[PDB]
Amino acid sequence: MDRIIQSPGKYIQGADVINRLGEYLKPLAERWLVVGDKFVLGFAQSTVEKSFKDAGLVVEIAPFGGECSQNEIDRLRGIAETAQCGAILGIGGGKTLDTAKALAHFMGVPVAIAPTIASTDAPCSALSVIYTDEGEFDRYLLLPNNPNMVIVDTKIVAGAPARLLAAGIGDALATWFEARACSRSGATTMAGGKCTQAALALAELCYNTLLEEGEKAMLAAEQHVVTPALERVIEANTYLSGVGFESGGLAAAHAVHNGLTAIPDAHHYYHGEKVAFGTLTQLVLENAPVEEIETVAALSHAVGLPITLAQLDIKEDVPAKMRIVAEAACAEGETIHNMPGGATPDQVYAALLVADQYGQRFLQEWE
Amino acid sequence: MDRIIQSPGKYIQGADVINRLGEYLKPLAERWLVVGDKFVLGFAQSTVEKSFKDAGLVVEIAPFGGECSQNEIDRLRGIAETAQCGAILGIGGGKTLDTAKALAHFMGVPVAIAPTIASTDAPCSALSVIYTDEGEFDRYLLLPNNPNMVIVDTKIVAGAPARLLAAGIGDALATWFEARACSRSGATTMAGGKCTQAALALAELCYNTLLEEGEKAMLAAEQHVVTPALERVIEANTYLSGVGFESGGLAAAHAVHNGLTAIPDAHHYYHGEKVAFGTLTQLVLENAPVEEIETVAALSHAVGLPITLAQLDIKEDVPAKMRIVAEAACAEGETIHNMPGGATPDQVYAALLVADQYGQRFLQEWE
Amino acid sequence: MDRIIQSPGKYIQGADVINRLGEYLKPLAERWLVVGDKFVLGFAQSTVEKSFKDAGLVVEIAPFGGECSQNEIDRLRGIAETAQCGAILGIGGGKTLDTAKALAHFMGVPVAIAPTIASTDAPCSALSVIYTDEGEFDRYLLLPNNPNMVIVDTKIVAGAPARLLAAGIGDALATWFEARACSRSGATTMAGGKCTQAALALAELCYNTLLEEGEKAMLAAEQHVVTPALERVIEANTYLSGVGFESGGLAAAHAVHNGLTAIPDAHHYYHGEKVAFGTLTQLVLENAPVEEIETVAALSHAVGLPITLAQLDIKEDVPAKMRIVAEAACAEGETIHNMPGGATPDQVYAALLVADQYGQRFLQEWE
Amino acid sequence: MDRIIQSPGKYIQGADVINRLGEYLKPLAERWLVVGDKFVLGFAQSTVEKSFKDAGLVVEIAPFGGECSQNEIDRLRGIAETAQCGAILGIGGGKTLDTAKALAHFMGVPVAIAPTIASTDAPCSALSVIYTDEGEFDRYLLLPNNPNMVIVDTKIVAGAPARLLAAGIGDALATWFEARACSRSGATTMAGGKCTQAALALAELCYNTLLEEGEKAMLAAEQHVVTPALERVIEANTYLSGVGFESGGLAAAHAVHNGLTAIPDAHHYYHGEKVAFGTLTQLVLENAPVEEIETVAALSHAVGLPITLAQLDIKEDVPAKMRIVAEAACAEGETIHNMPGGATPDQVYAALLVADQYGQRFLQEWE
Ligand SMILES: NC(=O)c1ccc[n+]([C@@H]2O[C@H](COP(=O)([O-])OP(=O)(O)OC[C@H]3O[C@@H](n4cnc5c(N)ncnc54)[C@H](O)[C@@H]3O)[C@@H](O)[C@H]2O)c1
Ligand SMILES: NC(=O)c1ccc[n+]([C@@H]2O[C@H](COP(=O)([O-])OP(=O)(O)OC[C@H]3O[C@@H](n4cnc5c(N)ncnc54)[C@H](O)[C@@H]3O)[C@@H](O)[C@H]2O)c1
Ligand SMILES: NC(=O)c1ccc[n+]([C@@H]2O[C@H](COP(=O)([O-])OP(=O)(O)OC[C@H]3O[C@@H](n4cnc5c(N)ncnc54)[C@H](O)[C@@H]3O)[C@@H](O)[C@H]2O)c1
Ligand SMILES: NC(=O)c1ccc[n+]([C@@H]2O[C@H](COP(=O)([O-])OP(=O)(O)OC[C@H]3O[C@@H](n4cnc5c(N)ncnc54)[C@H](O)[C@@H]3O)[C@@H](O)[C@H]2O)c1
Ligand SMILES: [Zn+2]
Ligand SMILES: [Zn+2]
Ligand SMILES: [Zn+2]
Ligand SMILES: [Zn+2]
Repeated sequence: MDRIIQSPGKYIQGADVINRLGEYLKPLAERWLVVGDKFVLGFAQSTVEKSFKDAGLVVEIAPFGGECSQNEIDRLRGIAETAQCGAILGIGGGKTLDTAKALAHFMGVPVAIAPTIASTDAPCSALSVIYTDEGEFDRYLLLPNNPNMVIVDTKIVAGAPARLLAAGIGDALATWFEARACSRSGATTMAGGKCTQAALALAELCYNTLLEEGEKAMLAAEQHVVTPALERVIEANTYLSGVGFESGGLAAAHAVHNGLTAIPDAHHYYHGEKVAFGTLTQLVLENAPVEEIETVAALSHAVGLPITLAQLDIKEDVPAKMRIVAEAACAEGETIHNMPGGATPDQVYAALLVADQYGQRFLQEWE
Repeated sequence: MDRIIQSPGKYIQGADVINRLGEYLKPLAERWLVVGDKFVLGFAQSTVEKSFKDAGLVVEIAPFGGECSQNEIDRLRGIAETAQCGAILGIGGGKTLDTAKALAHFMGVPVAIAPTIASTDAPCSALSVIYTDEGEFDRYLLLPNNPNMVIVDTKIVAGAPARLLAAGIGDALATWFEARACSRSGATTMAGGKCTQAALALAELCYNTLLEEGEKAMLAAEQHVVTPALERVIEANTYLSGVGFESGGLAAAHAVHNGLTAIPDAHHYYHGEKVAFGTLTQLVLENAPVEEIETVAALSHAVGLPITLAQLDIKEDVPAKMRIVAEAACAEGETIHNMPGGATPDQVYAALLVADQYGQRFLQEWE
Repeated sequence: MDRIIQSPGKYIQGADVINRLGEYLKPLAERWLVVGDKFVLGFAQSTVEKSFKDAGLVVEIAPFGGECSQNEIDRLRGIAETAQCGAILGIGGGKTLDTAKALAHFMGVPVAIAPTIASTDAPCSALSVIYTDEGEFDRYLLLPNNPNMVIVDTKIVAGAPARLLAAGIGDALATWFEARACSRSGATTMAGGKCTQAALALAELCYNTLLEEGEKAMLAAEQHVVTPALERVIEANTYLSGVGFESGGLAAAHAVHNGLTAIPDAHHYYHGEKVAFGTLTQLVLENAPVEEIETVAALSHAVGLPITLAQLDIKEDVPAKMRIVAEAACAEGETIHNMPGGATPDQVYAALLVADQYGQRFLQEWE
Repeated sequence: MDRIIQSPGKYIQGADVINRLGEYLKPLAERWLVVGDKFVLGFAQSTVEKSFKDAGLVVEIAPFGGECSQNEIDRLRGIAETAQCGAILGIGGGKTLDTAKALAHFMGVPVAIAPTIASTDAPCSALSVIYTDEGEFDRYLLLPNNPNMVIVDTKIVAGAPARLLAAGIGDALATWFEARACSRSGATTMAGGKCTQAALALAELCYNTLLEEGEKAMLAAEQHVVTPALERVIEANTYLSGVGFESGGLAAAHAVHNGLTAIPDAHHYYHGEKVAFGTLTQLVLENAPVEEIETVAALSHAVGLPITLAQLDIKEDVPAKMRIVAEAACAEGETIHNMPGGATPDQVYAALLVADQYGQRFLQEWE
């Protein structure tokens, strides 16, 4: 059928670009409401306000509650009405960004996205994941537009905890294997149709950038400084992974991620950290060669991602819990049905236990 | 400074996609003005309407004058003000598309771009080339946004003259070499920043797609049928070349194309046909390896593109005419100054003669 | 679902093996009915008998009508009921072999299959193609068992017309590409399940054997002598192609062969000769790489197979005739729907014209 | 001379295929006698009975004594006479399967084979190894037919002890080296003639599957779950190794296995475990390169097969015992005389001691 690729209108990435934030956003609107992560506003609220004033823009700043829920969106909807703003700017982690994306949709206004961490591939997608206020998944809000603008300050990302970059590496590492599985299967992407070559090249470029730059970027992240290797991983975690998954496709790795969230032991781990184990589960599922699986496990271990179930705090009742993961991952409408030939709950259970076994062997041969 | 990539919000490509125009174009507006090429409007008007009505959309069709001129925009600006429309749809060639992009800019509405040929990389770009009502260059209108939607019907493109697909191959064949020259020089792109890895990967994917699919697609273009090879070249000619030139940068190949427009002998050749010789000029200017020039010259000849000055109808007063081309190619603000180490008119003049000699040698050794 | 491979119980191949027929065929039965091609029976009847008698077996020989038709089976069903035989032996071509397989099915006895030509992959398969007594297709009789024994005399095959060995090369050349397309799609084979690794390895060994031995075997076929190269192609044409198509699956190449049978222009061409062009059609349909198409086209031409529509006597009303071929190739239940992503009549029609254009280009550049 | 390949009529392999056992066996006969391994019947007798009843079949189940002896066969012959059965189904290990194969031969009925472990290459062969009731080798019973049907439930195999899969890996690992030695020597296979390409491709495919999937399948086997890697090794241990050895050939590895059985220290080790050391003995005998021997020793060690004599409980009187092994392996009619140039008892003794020495060095450089 039709082949579709979606993208944000403009993707900007640079060191200290938060100073130029006002100059970049002025073409979109004059009056702005900023949804900002509390931790980021703690050190950056004055810098953000200066950026808008120096470009002649009017800004109101609303600190973010911490969860992308309908109540938090509805609360900000009223603040936006009173503000009489022409656009929304989200600045913070993926939860802040999805909230600003949903806010601008209900308000009928353009949205700019400013990720302060490269932790997921949320910034560029035309999707908001809605939760309950208790942190349980509620619903997917599919958006008609990608963000108008995505502006990434590589310096601010560098100042964040290095664990949050490794989480982004875990999310982006799955992009190539899941898009490749969808193209082998003829699956429909979230963009609406079949894969293009552009998305598949961006997805594979994501994988090879992480293989080549992942460890060098973690060194810079731990030192909280910007190197070219960090710039490249930030692009791979954001633009490459985002276009790669939305127009390339999702498969078993993220379906397994959803099933791992259902286990309370691993619920509070980061998004990409649970995805990182789903990738190793998929590699068993599709019987990737030994060198491929070792390469993914080595990079995941090198940057500090979980490669065993125990590293997700799953240490007791493992079979009964992996049964719960496998059933949730194979639910109706889940992306595991994009795998070539499909996957039954028995097959996913088998892959979960064997992927865990492989990670256990990797850690032993390491120490 | 900052690295930037731009893109249309949505690129859609498929056979008989004109039937699904209204369903795709619905989330943008309900009232639509169509700027249409007269030849194209003559064979699809019934199809365009039925798709808009069956989707429940108001449509008003306005034949396109044939040239991209302010007078032509102003005429259509009047019909749009009377039409009271919410968005603009351009259906035709690069002239109809640049016109519709400019009309939607001055009207302040979204724009949909439906190319009926893959002849240039105009569809996706955020710029419109304006001309006098006679056909002589006027001004660049650098736009703030890429089109919201680009919708390419591969069956309609297949029915177009095969010469026009070769013209798009000639335009897209420059994408990689100009963007690669810009990253070797650290030049700024039309997006306003340095090259991203995404742009350079899409530009190289363009080059390799033309090498792998170009001759197979010409076979389908001459039969006026659609194959997966023709599908891929259409994508390379439209999305990959469009993002790759705008976000990767231009260099000597297009500066030489502009200089050839100053020679009245080459007026009756399409845009990509002149760019094709400019690419060979650039390959001499940067002293590309013999195997690189032979491969570009071979593909250009294999699809019908000019590889000599005579194939552009330049047979008399070649030195005097090439002096003119070099002077105009080296004008202040031209993209030839993005070459590593720059380029003087004497160096361009030298490359122009030498590349013509190479094309002559190549054609001789082919028979 | 389950992975399945089928095979004849015993495949025997050797020079002058007709002399050892009785000793091989003894453990199956003591009373034997022979369904024999009239031309073949005319030069081996004395040899067939002497081998049966010297092994101590009863034999009764029944000339074959020439077409695989229920009337022809029913006539031989009567002779078998009178013969009071314990097994059936078919000695001849694909028509004599499919007839003997059907006769042994309705009689409920084992069947031995002695191909006197390597022209198709019929000998080993568990199916018989039935026709009307005129020569027009009737029904597929899908059999519960492969033949108990396939015995190929390489010296007899060598004495056959060299055109008929090339025909078998054309049939066997499709085995790899159709089975590979089926595993890429996860389609079910005629064995009733998914592909085994054994079937895919035998199908690929078929392709590589034809590439490595095909032209050497034609030299021996035109001299009507036996070499190890001719020995290998006979095995590739009979066992490898037989197991590889039945247990690996069919795709567009054979669906196109069936569509060509609907064109009376190509009636006077053998089975493998039509399949040869169907393989090139499939290679265009799946957009195989240029080197893959050139290698298949080169081998097909090097042994005398059709690579253009004109070489199948299709020279007038080519578009109208190709519309018919595509419609029949896309009929409900045809194997073209095993292609990855399926195939519409418009896509098949496009591949049919484009592959004809490629064959024309290939023949031009060969002189 | 003649080139022959034998095969079972149908080979089926799938997870939980024991439910569909009745549906698959119905075409063969209505009344069935099942020879079943006691351990398997302990957990599966009700599932087997359900499978036959759901397909409308009549079944009697006879638990298996544990040894393939003439007394056990004769006992089951009487049970079959009383049952008035049309076919025999063997379900269990290789000893159960050979017993059902011999039973169906003396009864003159079709046989289906259902291996519950992938421990040897017995299931597909047309051979039953007869023993005395004390477990000593009695005689080879060469059969005129391969099994009509082989049905492998990959789930049941997975539930078995992982040591029994590694035993099958040891048996199958020898297949390529022994068939390759027979083709280099022009030896006659058990099929009756010289090697075909099909058998040699299946034999080499066996080797490369174990090299690529052996360790990944042991992980799944230890977890008692089914992965694609386990499915592939099960096929390699069963169909690939069986056709590979019966139509490819046997050599020194299995002759050494027979000699190792004569030592009471190693008599009770599994069949493939003794074969595994015979392979390392053959590699010394034919002077395989260092990388080849290290690759075989590494895989054998990784899955838990013996690579030293001590790992077969041969720790005292080694020279006097290796003398007994070498003499038995070179007995008249043994397969070691298929080695290129043959092997004398002195040569085999030398290879036994050096292979043991090599394994001792491998284990030291490992710890
Ligand atoms: N819509 C999509 O396509 C998509 C894709 C992936 C994930 N998501 C969503 O993204 C969310 C996860 O995002 P996340 O993992 O970034 O979580 P998050 O938004 O909660 O941020 C993680 C933590 O990092 C902290 N942080 C942010 N910026 C910082 C900085 N500069 N310095 C220090 N600390 C900083 C925040 O305070 C927060 O506690 C989930 O809701 C998930 O569903 C959406
Ligand atoms: N803005 C940019 O980035 C950019 C880039 C490249 C070129 N351009 C501009 O694009 C223009 C070149 O456009 P062009 O070369 O496509 O010429 P064009 O727009 O004049 O089209 C060429 C011809 O093709 C015909 N045609 C179109 N669709 C057809 C179909 N389906 N069947 C048959 N005929 C069909 C048209 O009627 C026209 O006569 C120039 O103005 C150039 O400056 C702009
Ligand atoms: N069942 C299957 O899987 C399968 C597969 C492919 C084809 N088929 C069927 O097989 C048939 C095609 O058979 P074919 O192409 O072999 O044609 P054919 O059986 O008519 O044989 C072709 C000619 O070769 C002659 N011939 C045979 N042996 C000879 C010898 N030693 N010397 C000289 N001449 C000899 C025969 O007399 C005959 O005239 C078709 O009915 C087709 O449908 C079936
Ligand atoms: N005929 C041939 O071509 C050929 C080839 C190789 C070996 N063989 C013969 O095969 C025999 C060896 O077979 P084997 O090694 O399988 O021995 P086996 O048949 O005794 O089975 C091994 C053990 O595995 C157990 N077992 C079987 N299925 C099980 C399951 N699902 N779960 C748990 N335990 C299970 C059995 O109870 C048994 O104790 C020997 O007699 C050898 O001569 C014959
Ligand atoms: Zn994710
Ligand atoms: Zn251009
Ligand atoms: Zn065929
Ligand atoms: Zn064995």
